[PDB]
Amino acid sequence: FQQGLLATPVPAHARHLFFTLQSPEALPAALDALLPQVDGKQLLLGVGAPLAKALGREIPGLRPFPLLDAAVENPSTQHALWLWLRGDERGDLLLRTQALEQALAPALSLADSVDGFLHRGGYDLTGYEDGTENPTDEEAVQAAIAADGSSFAAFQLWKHDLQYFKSLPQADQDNIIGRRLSDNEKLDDAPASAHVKRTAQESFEPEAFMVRRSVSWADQRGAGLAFVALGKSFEAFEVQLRRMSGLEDGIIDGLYRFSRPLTGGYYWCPPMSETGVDLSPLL
Amino acid sequence: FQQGLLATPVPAHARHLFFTLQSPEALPAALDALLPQVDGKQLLLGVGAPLAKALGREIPGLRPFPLLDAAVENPSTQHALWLWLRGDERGDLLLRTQALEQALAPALSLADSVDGFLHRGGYDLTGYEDGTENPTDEEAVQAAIAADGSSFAAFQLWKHDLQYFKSLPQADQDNIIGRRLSDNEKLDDAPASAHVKRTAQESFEPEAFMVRRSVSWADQRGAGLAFVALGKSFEAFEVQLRRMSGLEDGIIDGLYRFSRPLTGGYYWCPPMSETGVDLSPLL
Amino acid sequence: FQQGLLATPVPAHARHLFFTLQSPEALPAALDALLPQVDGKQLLLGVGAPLAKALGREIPGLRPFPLLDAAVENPSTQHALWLWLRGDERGDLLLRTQALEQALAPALSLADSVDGFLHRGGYDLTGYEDGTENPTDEEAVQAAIAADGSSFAAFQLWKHDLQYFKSLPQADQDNIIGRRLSDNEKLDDAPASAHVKRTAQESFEPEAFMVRRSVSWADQRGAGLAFVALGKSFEAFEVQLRRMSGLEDGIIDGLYRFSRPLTGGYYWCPPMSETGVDLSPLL
Amino acid sequence: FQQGLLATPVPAHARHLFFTLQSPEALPAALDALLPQVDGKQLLLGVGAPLAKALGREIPGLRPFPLLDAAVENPSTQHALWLWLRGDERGDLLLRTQALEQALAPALSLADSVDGFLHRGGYDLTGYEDGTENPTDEEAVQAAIAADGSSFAAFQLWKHDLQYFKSLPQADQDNIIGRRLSDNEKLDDAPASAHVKRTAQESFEPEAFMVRRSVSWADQRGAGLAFVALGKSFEAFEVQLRRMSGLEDGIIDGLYRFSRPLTGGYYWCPPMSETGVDLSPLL
Ligand code: HEM
Ligand code: HEM
Ligand code: HEM
Ligand code: HEM
Repeated sequence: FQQGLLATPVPAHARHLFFTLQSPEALPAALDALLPQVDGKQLLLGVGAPLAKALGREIPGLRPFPLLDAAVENPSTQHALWLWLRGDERGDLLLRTQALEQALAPALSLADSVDGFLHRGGYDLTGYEDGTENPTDEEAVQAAIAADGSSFAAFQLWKHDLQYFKSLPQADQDNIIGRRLSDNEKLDDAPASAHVKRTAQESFEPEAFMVRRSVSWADQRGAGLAFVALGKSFEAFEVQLRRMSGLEDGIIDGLYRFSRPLTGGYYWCPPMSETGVDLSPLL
Repeated sequence: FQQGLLATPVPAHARHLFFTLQSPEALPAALDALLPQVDGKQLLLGVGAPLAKALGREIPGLRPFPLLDAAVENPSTQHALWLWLRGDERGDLLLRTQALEQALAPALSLADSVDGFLHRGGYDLTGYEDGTENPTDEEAVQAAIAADGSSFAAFQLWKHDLQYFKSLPQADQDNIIGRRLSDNEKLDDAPASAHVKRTAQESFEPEAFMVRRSVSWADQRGAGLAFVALGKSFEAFEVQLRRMSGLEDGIIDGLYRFSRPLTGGYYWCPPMSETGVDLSPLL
Repeated sequence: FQQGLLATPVPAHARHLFFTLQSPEALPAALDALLPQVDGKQLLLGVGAPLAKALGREIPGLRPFPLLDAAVENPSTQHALWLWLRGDERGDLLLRTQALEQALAPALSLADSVDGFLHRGGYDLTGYEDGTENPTDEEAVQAAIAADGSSFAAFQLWKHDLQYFKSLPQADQDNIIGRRLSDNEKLDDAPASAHVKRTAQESFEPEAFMVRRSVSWADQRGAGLAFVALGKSFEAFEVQLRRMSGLEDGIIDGLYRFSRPLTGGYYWCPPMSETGVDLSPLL
Repeated sequence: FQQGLLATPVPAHARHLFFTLQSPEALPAALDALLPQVDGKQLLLGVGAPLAKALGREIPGLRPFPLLDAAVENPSTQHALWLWLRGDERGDLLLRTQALEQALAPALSLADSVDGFLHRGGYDLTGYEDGTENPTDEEAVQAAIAADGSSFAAFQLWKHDLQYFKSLPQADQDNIIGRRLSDNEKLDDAPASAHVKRTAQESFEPEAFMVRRSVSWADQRGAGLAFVALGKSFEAFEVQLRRMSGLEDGIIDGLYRFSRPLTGGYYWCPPMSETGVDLSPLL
């Protein structure tokens, strides 16, 4: 089985941590201290491509975050290790992060972190509902979980310009998203650049279905959406990001008019075994 | 012809600005206010790959910062426009940044900025001399300036861990860089991982000579080196970075033990016409 | 008559906003848009001493945060207006801050804000339960609410050093607080510097009882406690603060070993009428 | 005998450090590492009132930064120790800051830091010349240095609103400062609220002369003026600050329209001996 990547009572808070491998000499000491804490429910783990190449192994399906030569900027800030903390107590995530940061401190240094929260029941700070057309029970498992229970997650930290977006007329805001804010109805007559029209999961030659487990965030860098896209492989995420960037037809997604990603990373989520997390292909 | 990006009377302070193209409709209005201010001496301009693709043009040799599938992390955060301010008055550069930011307001939003300074007469906060094996005048013009007067500049914001690096014995510090700090003399018996052994400009299939116009920086993100590599094209910088990343010999550069890059970008510096900067291949 | 300063089921999140009066000419336009939003439950209001001086009025019992010439540092950063936002959704409070800053735009500018949350059910990030010896029910109206529904609130933003505190032995942590962490029982044999020994509400003349409604916080300034002390006037808070600073017996509270306040302010919470909040003593 | 607080060629860069006394037991070991480095030229020393109270000593003339019950906000953020770094190399001050906090670490913790610079030859970021009517030559020693080598310095970190100030008509800007920007001539017909009208050194009951050694600053907190007022006592600064706040006549200084202080502190600068700094009244 995988990790608790699909539990439908999604916690009110999240904490994403990203680590750089600085000293591979003390890496075994850090992993022996880390793996017994990964239960897949409150602490989830993803392995990056630099961590695979550092250990000489190559996990099937894993590769760095792609480089898209487009008119919009999708930065590739690939890290070695990704920790995903989920809980209802915002203080509990903070206290463990200080424990985890000290736990891996010889081998891994903290490169970036995001204090996430679930706005209302699941919304982006812009007011639009996030997760409407997300698949549900078992439809998630076909889309997000691989044959062996591993999953492949794409991470992007999007920074919103909430002041500029909320200053536009509602009719123009709706043409940017592709759905009406008042009742969450798809705008059939929206421009081709509308977000829902760009990412229509049924509008690809494989039904590029993914599971989105994003949360909202806010700190000194501003505020936006911590986008997390799970897939049985990275192709569902990548073909959509290429269409959003105008690399398929020349039409760029409307989200880039008010929001831009600061971070980009691909991570392999190993399966959950009976002794713990299954990092056997990597050790 | 060329810009004054090589004048060895180097100013004491620098400011690097990076912009994202958010509304291409107002782009001509922004270019009209910017180009008359770019004299190549106190204000330099660099065009990014997304800016060319946004205009449907194709500059030969221009492409985004590469994506290296290596054991160390070299991020690619390519932006549309790069502005390089150089001056002796740190406050003057600050006031000009707010002026530039308002003049490009609707079309380009400020994505990243770096407050740089020339440490001592040219050293890295670690104390080592920076620019020792840099080519000099006339010897530079063939190595750093392209055939048509334009240059291809690579930018990386490196973040030092001065506390850890300066906590190591003086012998280990010298083996990481490859030179003795006391007199800046190459250690021929250093390990193959030494930075100077990795970056020996004569040990490539062309003598990959570049011009390094780097400055030190310090703000809330920490402190380090704002690396700037000029070249007649990007091959010199790329073959160097691949060897440092262990993509050529499997030996990783020792810089990654204490320093890591946060950003990465390729930029095309257009030649100076006599109207000003020559953006003819872009119109 | 009072605001909802005493409701026991404390919401999971809070936001404290502090404003400086920049343009008193636009104050009438700002107050008419702000006062109908103060219900005392989800938005609470406190008036600072500078706001009284700006209107030439004199509120009985109101004054700036005191100046303690002590061996410890208690800052006095008194502001004009204090807005206290309470809610269960961390995202809603953030969006209302952007709404509140604009409605008060020309007259009042944001001087400081705090993103607060109730750790567990009411605990300090150090793990100790906060609010054990708070008064119960009507005893809080006797101690925190003045004659006319109004209250006098003291605000301090304390910054913890959780790394240092958690490294001490458990008995040293217990001797600093004055309670044992394992069962939350008072250490009668604790040193005179233990926090509970310093602020024992019955050990003063007269009995300095207050109601504390503090929440935990964490951002780029660190993490700590947003201390809020409610009293029928400021004498209870001040006499306790003076004993903690050693101005009564020479013994400094043990909290200053790992925590220090960053801000300090006295505010007058006006009574709640059936038309709204009563600013008649201020017009 | 005095420190170099009056040298006319003021260095291009400054760095102000402020420390909180956390463990007074390790204070001797910290002072033993600090006093041999205080030469009064590149590293200057100011002692705060809390440091005197912690040692049970009492310096004549020293007291905490006052608390002014006015309509404007002047914070009192007194600290135990003030270190003033001056130099022409911005990077040298950065490295000494890490070295200093390392040496004073167990006893004193860093409470605040400012990265200052001298804009032009002595201007405020608004463009007005700063330091015109500072006394010169022999007149500074009678105004800034007491009967012994000691001076008494007041520090305030003012945060400017450069965007708002430069949007005002030039005559409104001139009426706020009280001097014309075109030639730096006093406007005798300016309103009584003009800054130069409030602080006219010869319009007090003694000719309240002080020596101002302020620099400009700019970081994440914004930008403004790091105000440093030197006097043989705090009486010159205090009576002026009280007039600017409208506590003497009711007229508030025009600086508060666009600028506000973030910090406030009084510091005693000990006399300089030929063995070091003389802290004998402190032992
Ligand atoms: C700031 C960034 C983003 C925001 C605010 C955002 C928000 C939304 C919203 C409001 C919807 C409509 C409601 C729903 O169907 O869930 C939606 C749909 C969707 N989004 Fe985005 N999203 C963002 C980034 C992305 C990215 C980077 C991708 C993929 C690379 C993506 C993929 C999708 C998909 C597949 C749908 C399904 C809609 C459908 O098929 O009907 N989103 N998003
Ligand atoms: C933390 C980042 C860096 C530090 C601290 C650093 C510092 C140094 C130092 C001290 C030297 C020896 C003296 C000198 O040439 O100035 C050197 C050599 C050199 N470095 Fe770097 N550098 C950094 C990044 C880079 C990168 C990323 C590249 C190329 C991709 C580069 C290219 C070179 C070259 C071409 C030399 C020539 C040395 C020779 O040919 O003997 N530098 N570096
Ligand atoms: C970082 C700052 C502070 C922390 C972490 C803290 C924490 C605590 C804790 C854990 C207790 C024991 C449990 C309880 O009675 O709630 C306590 C007691 C108390 N504290 Fe604090 N406190 C802080 C600041 C203050 C300040 C500044 C004051 C007053 C000026 C204060 C007033 C009190 C009072 C009145 C009690 C009553 C305890 C008794 O009567 O037994 N607290 N505090
Ligand atoms: C953001 C804060 C401040 C700014 C931008 C500022 C700027 C100026 C300027 C441009 C002048 C005219 C030329 C000069 O004397 O330098 C001046 C005059 C003066 N300033 Fe300020 N000042 C500030 C704060 C203060 C404060 C708080 C005090 C005293 C408590 C003070 C003391 C004085 C005095 C005594 C003069 C007399 C000059 C004369 O009589 O010719 N300054 N100020």
